[PDB]
Amino acid sequence: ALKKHHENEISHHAKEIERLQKEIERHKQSIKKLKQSEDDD
Amino acid sequence: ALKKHHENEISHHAKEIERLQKEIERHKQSIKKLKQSEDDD
Repeated sequence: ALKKHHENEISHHAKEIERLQKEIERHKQSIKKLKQSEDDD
Repeated sequence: ALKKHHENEISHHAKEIERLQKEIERHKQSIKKLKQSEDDD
C-alpha cells in the first residue's frame, strides 16, 4: 500500500465528473422548461 | 406580483446549470490529471 490510494481518489473523481455532468443536465431541463413555459401564456 | 416569482426561480436555475457545468469541468481536470499521472512513473 504505497501508491494504491491514488486509485481510490481517482475512482471518486470519476464518479464526480460523470455524476456532476448528469446533475447539470437536470438543472438544464428545469430551466429550459420554465423558460419555454414563460414564453407562452 | 402574480407571475413575477417565476422569473426568480428561473434566474436561479440559470446560474445553476451554468455553475453546475463549470463545477463538473473542475472535477474533470482533477480526474484527468490524476489519471494521466498514474500512467507514468
